Amino acid sequence: YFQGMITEFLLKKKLEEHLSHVKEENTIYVTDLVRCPRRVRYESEYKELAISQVYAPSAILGDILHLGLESVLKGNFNAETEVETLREINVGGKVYKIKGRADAIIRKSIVIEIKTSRSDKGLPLIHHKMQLQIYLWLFSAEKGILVYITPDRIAEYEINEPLDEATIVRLAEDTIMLQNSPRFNWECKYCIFSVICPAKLT
Amino acid sequence: YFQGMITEFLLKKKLEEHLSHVKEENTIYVTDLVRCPRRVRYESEYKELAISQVYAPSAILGDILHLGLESVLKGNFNAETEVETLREINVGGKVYKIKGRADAIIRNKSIVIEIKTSRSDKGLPLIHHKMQLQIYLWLFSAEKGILVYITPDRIAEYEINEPLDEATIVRLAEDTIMLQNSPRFNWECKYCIFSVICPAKLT
Amino acid sequence: YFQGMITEFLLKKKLEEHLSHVKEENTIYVTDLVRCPRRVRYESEYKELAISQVYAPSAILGDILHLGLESVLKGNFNAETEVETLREINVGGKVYKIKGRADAIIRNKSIVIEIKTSRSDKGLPLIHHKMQLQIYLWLFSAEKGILVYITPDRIAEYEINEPLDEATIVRLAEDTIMLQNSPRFNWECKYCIFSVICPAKLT
Amino acid sequence: FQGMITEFLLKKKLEEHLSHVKEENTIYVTDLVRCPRRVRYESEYKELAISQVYAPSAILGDILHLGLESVLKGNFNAETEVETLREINVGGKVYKIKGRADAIIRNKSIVIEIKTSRSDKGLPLIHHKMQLQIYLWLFSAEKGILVYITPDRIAEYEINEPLDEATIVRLAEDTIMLQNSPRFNWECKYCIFSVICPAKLT
Amino acid sequence: FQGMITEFLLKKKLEEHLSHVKEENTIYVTDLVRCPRRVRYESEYKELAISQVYAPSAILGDILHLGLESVLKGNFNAETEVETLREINVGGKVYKIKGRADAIIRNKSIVIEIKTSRSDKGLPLIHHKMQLQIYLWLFSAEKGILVYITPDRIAEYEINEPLDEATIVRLAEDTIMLQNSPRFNWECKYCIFSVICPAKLT
Amino acid sequence: YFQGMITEFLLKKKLEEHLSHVKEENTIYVTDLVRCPRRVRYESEYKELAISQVYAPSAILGDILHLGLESVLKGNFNAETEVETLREINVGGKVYKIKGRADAIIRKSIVIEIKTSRSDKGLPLIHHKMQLQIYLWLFSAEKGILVYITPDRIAEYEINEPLDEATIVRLAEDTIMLQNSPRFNWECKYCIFSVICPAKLT
Amino acid sequence: YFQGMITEFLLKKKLEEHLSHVKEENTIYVTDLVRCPRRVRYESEYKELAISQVYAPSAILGDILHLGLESVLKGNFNAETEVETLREINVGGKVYKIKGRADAIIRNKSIVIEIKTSRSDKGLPLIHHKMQLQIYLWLFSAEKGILVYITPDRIAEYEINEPLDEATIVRLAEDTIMLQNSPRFNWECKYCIFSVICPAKLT
Amino acid sequence: YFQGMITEFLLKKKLEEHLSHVKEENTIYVTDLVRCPRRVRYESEYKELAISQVYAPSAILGDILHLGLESVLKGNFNAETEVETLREINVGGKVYKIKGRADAIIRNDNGKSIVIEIKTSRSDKGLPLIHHKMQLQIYLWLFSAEKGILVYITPDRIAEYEINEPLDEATIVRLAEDTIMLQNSPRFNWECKYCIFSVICPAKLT
Amino acid sequence: YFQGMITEFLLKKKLEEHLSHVKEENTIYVTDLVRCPRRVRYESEYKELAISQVYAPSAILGDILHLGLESVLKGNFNAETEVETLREINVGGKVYKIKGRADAIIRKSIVIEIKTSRSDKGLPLIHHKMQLQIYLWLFSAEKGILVYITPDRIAEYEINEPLDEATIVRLAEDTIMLQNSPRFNWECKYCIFSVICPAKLT
Amino acid sequence: FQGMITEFLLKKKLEEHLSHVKEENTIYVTDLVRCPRRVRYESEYKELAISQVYAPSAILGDILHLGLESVLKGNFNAETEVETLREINVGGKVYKIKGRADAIIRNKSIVIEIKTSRSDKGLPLIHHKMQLQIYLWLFSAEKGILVYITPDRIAEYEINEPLDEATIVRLAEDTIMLQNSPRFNWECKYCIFSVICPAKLT
Ligand code: SF4
Ligand code: SF4
Ligand SMILES: [Mn+2]
Ligand SMILES: [Mn+2]
Ligand SMILES: [Mn+2]
Ligand SMILES: [Mn+2]
Ligand SMILES: [Mn+2]
Repeated sequence: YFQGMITEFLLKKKLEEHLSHVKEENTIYVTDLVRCPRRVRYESEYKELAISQVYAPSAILGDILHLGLESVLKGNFNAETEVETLREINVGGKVYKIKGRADAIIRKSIVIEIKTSRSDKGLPLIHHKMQLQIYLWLFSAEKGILVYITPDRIAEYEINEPLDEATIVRLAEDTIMLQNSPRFNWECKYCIFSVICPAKLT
Repeated sequence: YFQGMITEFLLKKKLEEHLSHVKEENTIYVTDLVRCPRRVRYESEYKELAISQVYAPSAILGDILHLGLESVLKGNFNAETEVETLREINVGGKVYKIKGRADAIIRNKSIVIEIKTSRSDKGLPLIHHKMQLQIYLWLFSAEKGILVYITPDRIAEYEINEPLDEATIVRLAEDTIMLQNSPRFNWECKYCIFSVICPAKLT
Repeated sequence: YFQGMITEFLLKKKLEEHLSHVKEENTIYVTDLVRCPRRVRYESEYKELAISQVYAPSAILGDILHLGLESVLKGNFNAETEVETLREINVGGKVYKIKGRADAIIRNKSIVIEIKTSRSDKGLPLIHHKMQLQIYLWLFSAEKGILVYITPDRIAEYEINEPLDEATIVRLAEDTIMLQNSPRFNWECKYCIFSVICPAKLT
Repeated sequence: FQGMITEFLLKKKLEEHLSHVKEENTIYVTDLVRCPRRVRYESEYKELAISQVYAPSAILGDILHLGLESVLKGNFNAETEVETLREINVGGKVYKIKGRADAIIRNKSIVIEIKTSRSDKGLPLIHHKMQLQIYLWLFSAEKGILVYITPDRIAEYEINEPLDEATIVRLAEDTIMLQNSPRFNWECKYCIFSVICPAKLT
Repeated sequence: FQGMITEFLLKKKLEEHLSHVKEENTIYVTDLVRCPRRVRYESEYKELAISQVYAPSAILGDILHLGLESVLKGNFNAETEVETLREINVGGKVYKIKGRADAIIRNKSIVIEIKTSRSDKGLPLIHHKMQLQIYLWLFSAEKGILVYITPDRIAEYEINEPLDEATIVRLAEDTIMLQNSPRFNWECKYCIFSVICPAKLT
Repeated sequence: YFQGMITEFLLKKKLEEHLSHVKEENTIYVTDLVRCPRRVRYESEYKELAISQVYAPSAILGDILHLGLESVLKGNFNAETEVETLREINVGGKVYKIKGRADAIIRKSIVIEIKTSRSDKGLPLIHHKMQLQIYLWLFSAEKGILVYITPDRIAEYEINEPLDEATIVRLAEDTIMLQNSPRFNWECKYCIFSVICPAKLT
Repeated sequence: YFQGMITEFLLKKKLEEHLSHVKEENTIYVTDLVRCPRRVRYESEYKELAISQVYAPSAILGDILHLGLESVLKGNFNAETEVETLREINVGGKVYKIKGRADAIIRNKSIVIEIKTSRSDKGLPLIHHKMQLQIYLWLFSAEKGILVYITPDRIAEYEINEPLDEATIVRLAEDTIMLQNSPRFNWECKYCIFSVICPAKLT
Repeated sequence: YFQGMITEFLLKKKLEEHLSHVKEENTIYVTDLVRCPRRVRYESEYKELAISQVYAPSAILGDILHLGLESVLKGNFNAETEVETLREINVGGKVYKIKGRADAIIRNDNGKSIVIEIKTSRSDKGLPLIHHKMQLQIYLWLFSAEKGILVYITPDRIAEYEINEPLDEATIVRLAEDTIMLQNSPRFNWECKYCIFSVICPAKLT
Repeated sequence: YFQGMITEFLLKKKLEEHLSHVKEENTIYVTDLVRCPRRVRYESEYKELAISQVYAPSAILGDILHLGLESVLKGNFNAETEVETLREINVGGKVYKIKGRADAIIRKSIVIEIKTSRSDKGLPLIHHKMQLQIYLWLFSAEKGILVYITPDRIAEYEINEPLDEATIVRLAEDTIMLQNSPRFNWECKYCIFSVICPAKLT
Repeated sequence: FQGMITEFLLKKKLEEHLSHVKEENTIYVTDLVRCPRRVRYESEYKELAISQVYAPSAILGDILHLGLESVLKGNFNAETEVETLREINVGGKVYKIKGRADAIIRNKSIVIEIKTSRSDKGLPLIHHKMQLQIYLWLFSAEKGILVYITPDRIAEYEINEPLDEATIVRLAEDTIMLQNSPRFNWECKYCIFSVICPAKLT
């Protein structure tokens, strides 16, 4: 192929996967709760532009790697991979659904979140920890492992404290009400919506 | 858990896999033909030091990506993966076995696929990776080859369809056996675990 | 307003003008002719990714300038703006159409006006801009063109009068068709949105 | 010699300068957020002030206002380049606070100011905000929009609170009374009067 | 407002600039050692050209000649500010090469040029020498004295060979046909026409 | 000889020396009490990786220096070299042996600890001092000497106060229960387990 | 012709002007209340060395520019130039005279003009300059003063209208006489010609 | 012990060793042949200053390493250590005794003598250094040995080189002539920087 | 001449003068009082290494200067040069004699200390000030002059307050008990015993 | 006020300098090795040249020849400050090449020249060497010693080849005609007459 046969295939499967998930009206993904609110909303308001995230090479790397590593978790830890669930909360009155997909779960029960930075500075990153903390709440699990596979180091962290629904709720209204953007100062640097976004840190 | 439940396991398996590859006396790996001769012989003389390679996180990351990208190939292109073959050559007046292991092979005619990962997409494709693949095309008598890099800055795929001819494999082999030009590439010494005892280290 | 009443509308109108470029087969636009062949092909093959060029602020800005300076050229030089034509050439065996849209043509005798913005006034006139206009001379059978730069550090105008010969246009069209000379200019890969998947990317 | 297109742009731009001739007691809204000494110098050294006509970023900004303004007319039902004025007492004397709004949309009303900047640092710039808050008073609008078209980014801000009449008076006091020059530390770097000005920041 | 002294110096400087009336067919000596495109801009965009009047290094230079010229008149018995023109033939058409010498001494005469620079680097600079050598042929003089007063050093050079009338032709030609612009590669950096000039070195 | 006749021998004797020291379950080395508790536990959980330490050239230099300076001591100060001893302590009500080996002991006894660094910066280093102070406790010796042989300086320090047994017990607790890792901020930088350790300083 | 016709003369006349003034006993000049006390004493003790100040091209440029600007001041403002005067002050129960020479004075009441020339327009107006003029306002009992700079980057005029109070002048005078706090300004030693023998040089 | 017990003893023993070796008017050490001639003569003419080189901590470090590594060599390889020997050379019809002391010798390893020279430095840059190899090659002539090993123990690297060609006698005579006639000083460019005689030497590179 | 006729003689002469300083028993020079006490002690325990100081070229230059300048002080100020004297003090129970040698003295009495340096920075240097304040006490002089001949500056300083015994005694204390080592933090950088000294500052 | 010793030294240097009147057809040897214009300037601008007297470099250099020269009279039985002249023939006229040797040793005769410098870089400097080569001719001596006393090193050089008469005359030729200024490119950087000289290098 002019792109290359393997390249063409991975890009084609990754686009179909990205197109796969239409988000319901009142559903908030776990991953959205720990990202910039404007970014989340842009993903919904500017889907055509949002599609370019499919062609991010570190994303493709990360997916192949979750696939690699998830195989071994199935076959030695008897784990469930890519496990979805919902759980409701009420926000300013309205009922919102919080939707998450865990990289792996083990059945007490263990949630496993796999990450791959290109750098091992500062591990574990607060936003990766929060995410996992929220999945603990989501799946009502007692134990969490956050495991980083980076070129400079492999490191694994036990995270066992779930986030309190009270803060989950307040992370939620911050997402719905676009209250504080960006969520972390580093987000704008890599954000594809910074070309049009008024809130962009400069 | 001291090291971690997950990483304890990956380390255990990777140590196991490393110890499982025993090399015969007159056998040269394809990967040996495109790297420093002294390094190849140190890996045979100082195996207890060579074990330290098992723990290089880039190798662990690299092994997990092969496992992922290999399962996608097996699933959607009807590829065999981790395929071994041997082939004999005469070097000097003596028979050696060249052994290789393809990351994946596809039966259309056959296509040898070599997966590569790195932190950098600089200089792609690297000459020593292309040689590796060109040698596998002779080893497997295969018609076509794909070298595909998965790196954080770029996914890049190259088509290598020309095999190295046997006389040049023989000459690569001669270097290997007789320690002729060490290192093979000037960048190697910097990452070599043997540089600390090696007189030919570039400085 | 989430994005903002005015910006919402500009991005909406620019998305639609983008999506309305139904590309007919055997048709090569002048602006494709002077860019990297693989990039043109990437644009036809990964349209979902290519749409992201819609949101380039330099393109929105450049368009607005074009509109700005275009209203003036209509009402004072009596020119036609956004003027589409096409012309057939014989490339190898096959017959291809070269299509173009001049920014402005004043008639008197014809003059083709190409307007450019840029962040920098360094190196004016740029050789790809020049080439593009020299191709528009041939395409509209004009004998005079003007390249005008509106930059923050300078306003500069250039009289470009020699059209490109058909043989050079043909030689360029080959490269587009058979993916040769990628990239055309070494600076291109730096700003190419396909650099993340292209194996020919300069590094 | 100079070039057909640009010889025209410069001619046409000189005439638009030479046409507006500021009466004795007129202050432009743009003068209230500039350096008072610079305002005064433009009045006192009009042969030198002419040199501003040929700033290439002014020509660019003017071409952009044109293109964009014609889009505001065509699709938003807006009036472009809307002149108005308002008189005020600054210590017994009557001053004309004159202003030209880039565009207005009357249905009950919205002032839009368009800006072109070489970069997107610091958006919205406070002098630009203030200028817009002056126009809301000037044109008695309840709403304004500040829109930036820069090579790095497009962004848009909703400014809804007009400046107090008193504050505008104080601004005019500082303007005629030459009180705090420059108004901002970046001004002198670009000012054509720095070669004769004693207040120049070094 | 500007201050009592500077007002006067500038009004007088301005008025001396608007006085210089350039006849159709006349090229200045100083124009022969400058960028052909630059002297043309000066007649085509006079309103912009007026900003040179406010170049502080020019004011300072003037003030210098003023101070120095009592010395020249009293003790050297020279005429200062000596205007003259001469006729050359270029392209069959015939031109007036006109010049103003800082100071002349008739005895066998010696023309003298005075320069200020912030810097004594490279003295004498080649376009100053070239200038003196055109005043030598203009005034048909046998001796020239170029003298620099810089803050780093005072320096004086004897230029006693004039340019050949033949040479002067190629340079008046350059100036009319706008051939080699800019004449010296350092000109564009300081040129007030660089903002609209397509030949600007960049 | 591929490696070299002399080097092959040194690396064979180092490796066999390193393989000879197997640790019993309730035994802590004196060197362990002044190092990172995690690193200590890595050296016993990842013995195959730990073996790479045998090939650190600075260790080989160090050992040969010890051997040389050990021989001088023996033949002119009637010292015993490489003296091992063992003393028992109570931790969490359990019995551990602290085991150590002094480079040399003289005659009233003096424990000598020899160090070689490639730099004389900051001597004596706190962790080297503690080691020695522990050997005083261990050998119930009354004097300690810490001598550094570096390429920039020879420096000798008299250290005669032992660490009390309670400090030793505290150090042993940290070691058993991985309390504070790394013990010293500079450790991670040179630790062969950094590549798999979650506590690595970054 | 060795040195040059013009410069030879300029140097000759500058030298004479230097030797033309000899300082009175119990007299302090204003120019000296604003300079380092040791330097002022050095100028009496080491007149042969002090004479090198004559050849300082900055001073030459400086004198010429005072001449030209003065010429304009006296034929258009009807200014008096180089106006000498004195006042008496008590210091140490002893009587001293402060003397000075205003560059120009102009009427309306009197305006003291001080002219300055500097290489750079940095930090205008420099505090010591301002100080000099304030002392002249007290000396001439003038109520209004103009400091005017002619630099290559900029022309800048300042109205200074407060005179220094008499106590302060006395203090400046005490320092001058008792050599108390030298240098007066930290930047002085860098240019002082006596830095080579001065114990107090800042270093 | 104000200086310290161990330090005091090493310094005392090293000054003794240095002072034990008085050099005769017609001998040339091997070590001299690969050094600056002016410096070698300075070591005879300014012996009081020369003595400061005793207190160079790299040299004390260096000698302890030789001691310790040498003791390995006497055990497992049956080497002699610090082996002194002498060989004569003609230079302008004057006869000269070239004298050297090899760090270790293996007299008979399968019908071969091996001279071993041990070296230490703080960096492994550029190994092996040409003046080290020359020194080993002169010993090879001195002992008439067939094999040479130059081994570097450095903090970055251990590295061993097999050097088997001895310098011709003519080359050694050329080295000797320069030593005697003070011909080309310094011998190597990096010398003066470390040379304790640079403070009085006119040939010092700047 | 291998070394050279003149330098040979100079070094010969310098070595002789260095060697001819027989150090009496309970004796501390003034020049030792102002330096690190360990350095003083090293100079007494390692005579052979201290001899290298004889070949410091700045000390040779130093001595040639003192000679030349001292010839002027006899000649035109009728002063005694290289004047020697001592004076007992009492240190905590014992009796030591402080001994000094002043560069020049003029008889009331003026002690002159002459100093060179390649740099005039920070003059006068406190340790030179201290040396001379001690001379005034040793010689019962009332006035002192410190004169620096340096390539950038000649500078002379009047020092008229001598140190009292209490402080001199306290300085001798340090010299005896090896306290306050080094006295000044720049000393180790130049000290030839830093190669063996444990208190070297690093 | 300036200091007792300092005053005397500067007072004496001044007198010394002021003594030396150069007669009409004379050229010092030290003038043959210098810029011709500087030698000329020292004649035509005497007042300025007196500033050379206050060079601290030179005062140090003087005090230094005094010390060393008193060793030279007293151990090598030499003549310090030996003055002589020799007539040469240039352009028909007869000139007196005077010179003063720092010292001479009379056995068969040796000229000694002492130099000071704050740097030992590049010894021996070519122009110090020429100076001694001309002195060998002047005194017709067979041997010469150039000796430097710098603070980094003492270094002695033996110079025996006396300079040619023909090229001595070619030097005087340029001294007279101002043929090549400066002689050496480093000269202008320390020249007191660079402030008024048109030859100065920049
Ligand atoms: S050097 Fe500094 S202190 Fe000494 S006189 Fe000149 S200015 Fe005053
Ligand atoms: S090193 Fe520092 S401390 Fe040790 S002696 Fe020399 S100076 Fe005193
Ligand atoms: Mn994950
Ligand atoms: Mn265009
Ligand atoms: Mn030890
Ligand atoms: Mn003035
Ligand atoms: Mn002294």
